[PDB]
Amino acid sequence: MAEQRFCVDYAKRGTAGCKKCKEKIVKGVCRIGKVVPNPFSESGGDMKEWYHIKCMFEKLERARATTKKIEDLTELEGWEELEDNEKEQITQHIADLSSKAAGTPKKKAVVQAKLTT
Ligand SMILES: [Zn+2]
Repeated sequence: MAEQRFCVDYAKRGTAGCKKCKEKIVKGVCRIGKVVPNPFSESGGDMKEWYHIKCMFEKLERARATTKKIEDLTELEGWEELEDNEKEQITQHIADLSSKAAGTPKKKAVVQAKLTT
């Protein structure tokens, strides 16, 4: 019994504490909604939560490899509403989280840049 539903939506109004981090989702942040059935209450059948772009993608890097979630940039209900510019930012996360395509094997890479305008 493995049923998992994921959706893509953008923040519209109000702030919500994202899961897996000490932050909140405010207008201007894109979040994915995961609808899973919880075997505990009868009224609360399936619940959905919003995540950040690094929190949801960071969980995949730590989650087990045998199971994969969210493949490519066209396997979720919501990316169509997003815009081409915003879609490019989401594709970069999967390319950095997956990497290794032809000749670029890299592991554990972090950079700290500070620019002011
Ligand atoms: Zn977060």
